This record gives sequence, structure tokens and C-alpha cells, in this order.
Amino acid sequence: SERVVINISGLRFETQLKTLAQFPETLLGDPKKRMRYFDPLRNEYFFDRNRPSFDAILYYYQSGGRLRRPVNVPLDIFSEEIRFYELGEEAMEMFREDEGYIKEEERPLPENEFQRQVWLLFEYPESSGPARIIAIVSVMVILISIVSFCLETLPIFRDENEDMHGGGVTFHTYSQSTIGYQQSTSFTDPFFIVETLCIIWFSFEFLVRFFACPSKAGFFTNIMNIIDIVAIIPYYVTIFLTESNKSVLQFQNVRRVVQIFRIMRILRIFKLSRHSKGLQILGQTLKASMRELGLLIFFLFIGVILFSSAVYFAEADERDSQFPSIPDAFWWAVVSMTTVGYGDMVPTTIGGKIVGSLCAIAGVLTIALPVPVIVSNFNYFYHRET
Amino acid sequence: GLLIFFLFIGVILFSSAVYFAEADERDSQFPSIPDAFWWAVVSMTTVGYGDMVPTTIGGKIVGSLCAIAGVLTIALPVPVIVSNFN
Amino acid sequence: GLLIFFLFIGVILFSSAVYFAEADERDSQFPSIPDAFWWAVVSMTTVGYGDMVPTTIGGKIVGSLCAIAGVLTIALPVPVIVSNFN
Ligand SMILES: [K+]
Ligand SMILES: [K+]
Ligand SMILES: [K+]
Ligand SMILES: [K+]
Repeated sequence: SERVVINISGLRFETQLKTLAQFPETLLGDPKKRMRYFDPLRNEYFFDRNRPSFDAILYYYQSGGRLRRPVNVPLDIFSEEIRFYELGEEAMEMFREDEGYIKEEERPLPENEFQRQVWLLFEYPESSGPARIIAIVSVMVILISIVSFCLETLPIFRDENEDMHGGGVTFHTYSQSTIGYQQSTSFTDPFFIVETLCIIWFSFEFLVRFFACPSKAGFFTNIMNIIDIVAIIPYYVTIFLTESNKSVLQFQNVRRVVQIFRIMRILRIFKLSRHSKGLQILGQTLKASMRELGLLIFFLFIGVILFSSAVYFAEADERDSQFPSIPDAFWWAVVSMTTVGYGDMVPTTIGGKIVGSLCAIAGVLTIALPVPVIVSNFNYFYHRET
Repeated sequence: GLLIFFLFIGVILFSSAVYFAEADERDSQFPSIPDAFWWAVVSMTTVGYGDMVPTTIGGKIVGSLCAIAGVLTIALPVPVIVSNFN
Repeated sequence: GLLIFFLFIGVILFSSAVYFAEADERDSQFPSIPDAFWWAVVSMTTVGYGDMVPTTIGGKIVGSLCAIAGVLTIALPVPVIVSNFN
């Protein structure tokens, strides 16, 4: 079992030749590659290189594959050494992964001279000046669609209709109040105009992206595309629903569904996430914190039921009890544990107040336990980008 | 900036939901979505004055979520700032 | 245990001061020191329902201090607990 001496800038290392022959494609494992570094006067291979790194390089052979970077050695210096000793692409990949680096993909255009041209200014805002323009306009349209959706609820506008003084219930007024705007081919309502324009553009982007994208299979997998769709679904579904129930009795029978889709319109806010690095980071953060986010909700649930129950019974024998039932106390318990404390429900008895005191303290600890982990994940994804 | 931005997103999201959830109530404390912005900020920062509160079951579910969302929203960017200060 | 203990100390200390500070007011919301315990806990944990509030200048100075003291009181032992959990 012939021994080999490797001198790293004066620091002496020794191993068995069979330990190095284990990996024939590396510098040290290949006689022809290491020949260049042999000093026949001293019977050693000499490398005028970084010292703190070699330990791990040699341990990789002794361990049979373990490549751990020493805590005291910078990742950029170590990786250069892994490359120098020619440990190979597999070890390198295993290293980066374990080091917290895994990326890989990129679907370019089909090389259509057309598709690749359209796709570049509809997803890569830096591809060109026009690309930016499209992105800027997209943000403006999103912001406008939000402001408009909100103004639809202002009394100055909605409180001005055919039955604003409790007179009747006009079918056109009843659906205009439910939907938020007047749907008519005449386009009299400025709100319907703004909403239609905005949805024309959202519809445009979604279409242009669906036909200029390299793959149509990994499309409805991208959360961004899902968002793009959700942003237009309400509009078209409302049209369909109103035209399929064009009578007072019918509409009244589908109003709940119509209302649900009106609320869904606010999800268009998330369209900004395509232009917000932070919103993307937040997204990555939440995806990685599902477990802790679940514990948060779970512990809060336990505390809510526990405290709601106790305060309910503690106030039960009082004529002025502010707790009609345990389920109703859930509200008070959440408002107390999160320390919001509106004051619309409060215990009035000594036992209720002892329960409330505990409820508050329990809330602070309950929330405090899982949050830090989430904050940590965010801090990680946040700097990894910064 | 992220703090203000995330809070803005949450404010609009929660103001919208609570508004519609209380809309069909004669005693609704939310005249419009923009007016609910106040309640949403007061809840997310956990101030909770109590001058505007939901009264329906759907409004209270929205409010509960709004409070929890506020704690996490603020909690995410602050630590970095605290670090810079330190 | 330290959490509960420090809170207890602060509760009694602040309940006492606010009680005496509001004592000479016909509309005092603090019937006795033990009754003020409630207000002091609700303030130190920053819940702030608003069902009991000081109305005098001295009561409000006491209340201001009570709130700040609460934040530091809770903040001291919690981190350790959060650490054990982590
Ligand atoms: K608070
Ligand atoms: K509060
Ligand atoms: K409060
Ligand atoms: K209050």
C-alpha cells in the first residue's frame, strides 16, 4: 500500500495511493495529470495553493465521496479548489445543493423569429426599451383597475340611482348594485368602461403569453399565469351569469354567485407580483413556511376554543353578558390573543377578567412561537436575492 | 418600502372583503371600501380602536384573518431594519 | 414564571398609581386598586379594550408608562421560550 505525500504550500499531507486511485478522473487520481506536480528530490507532489481547503479535498477521497466545505473557508475559494482538483461535475452539483443552491431551467422561444420576439417583451422587461414600456403600462393598468374597483363602492357614486330613496327595486338598478357597474352595449357607465378597458388589456396579456410561450404544458403550473387568469375570470363569468338570468326572479336566484365573483375581482391586486421582487420573495417565503403557518393557525384555534369556552361560562349567569354562546366568544378570543382589543365584547365579571388576562398573555406566546421561523425563511429568501 | 407595500396590499385586500361581508346590513360600519382602509390598518397594526368593527359572521372571519395577517406582515421586514439600527 | 411574576409586579404598581391619580374625580373609572388590575393587564399586554381608561393628566402619564413597561416586561422572558420551542 504505497504512500503518497502531497505538500500544500508547506502543509504536509499523506495518504495511500489506493485512496486516490478510487477516483481516477480527478487530478490526484490520474498519474498523468499529477505527474506535473511531482518533486523527485523530496518524493512529494507540491501545490502552491490554498491551505485550509485541502483537508476537505483529501477527506473526500478518504470518506469515499463526502465533500464538505470547511467552516472557515469562503465558498468562492473552495469552489475554485474543487474545480482545480477536478473533482467533477457530480461532486460539484452535490456540493452546491448541500450548500443551498439549486437552479437550472430556462425555456427559450421555439426560435420562431416571431414567438421569441414577442415573448421577450412580455416577460423580460429588460430585453429592450419597448419591453419596459409594456411592463410600465401593465402596472398602470393594474393600479387603475384597483382604484376603479374601489371607487365603485363610494356612496357619492352608488348612492345615486333610480331607487336611492327606498322607492322601488328596478331590475337594472338591482344588478348594477350587485355587480358594481352597468353592463350595457351602450357603454354609458364610466365604471363599465374602465373595467372593460382594463380587462381587455388583462385578456390581451394572458393571450399573448399563452401563444408566445415556449411550453404550453408548464403554463397552468406557473402561479403567475394562474393569477393572470383569475384576474379576468370574474368579468366573463358575470356576463355569462347575467345574460343567462335576464329576469328579476332569475338574477335574484344567482345573486350570491355574482357577489362571490365581485369579491374575487380584488385578486387582480396579485397581478403586481409579476413586477414585484418583494412580492415574489413573500410568495417563496409562504410556500416554504406552510408547516409553521399551519401550526400558527392550529395553536390559535386551540386557544380560541379554550378561552371562548371559559369566558362564556364565567359570564353566563349575568344579565348583561356580552357572550351569547361559545361560538360568539370566538371573536373576542381572537381579538384578544392577537392583542387587537376592539372592545366591542368584554367580560364584566371577576372570573371573566381572569380568563381574559390569561387569554391575552397566551396570545402573545402563541403567536410568538411560530412566527420567528417564518421571519427567518423570509430573511433567507430576501438576502439570497439581494 | 416593502413594509409599506405589503401593508397596502393587505389593507386593500381586507378592506374589500370586510366591506362586501357587511354590505347587506343596515348597521354596516363600512360605508365603502376606501373607508374600510382605516379599519384594516388599525387592525393589522393591532391598534384596534373599536370605532369601526364588523358585526356579521363573515366580517369577523375576515377581521380575524386581517389581524393575523397584520402581525406577519409587519414582522417580516422589521427585523432587517432593527438589525441595521443595531 | 418570571413572565407572570414581572407582570404581577407591574400590574400592582400601575393599578395603584392610576387608582390614586383618578381617585378625586367623580367620573373615575377605577373603583379600587384591585379593580384597576384589569386595566393594567389590558394595557401592559397592549390589548386596550377601552372599557376602563384614565381621564386625568396624572392618570394618563401613569397609563403611558404602563404601556411602555408592558412591552418591555413581556419582551424580556419570551425570547427564551421562543428559543426552546425553536
Ligand atoms: K397591540
Ligand atoms: K391593541
Ligand atoms: K385596542
Ligand atoms: K378599543
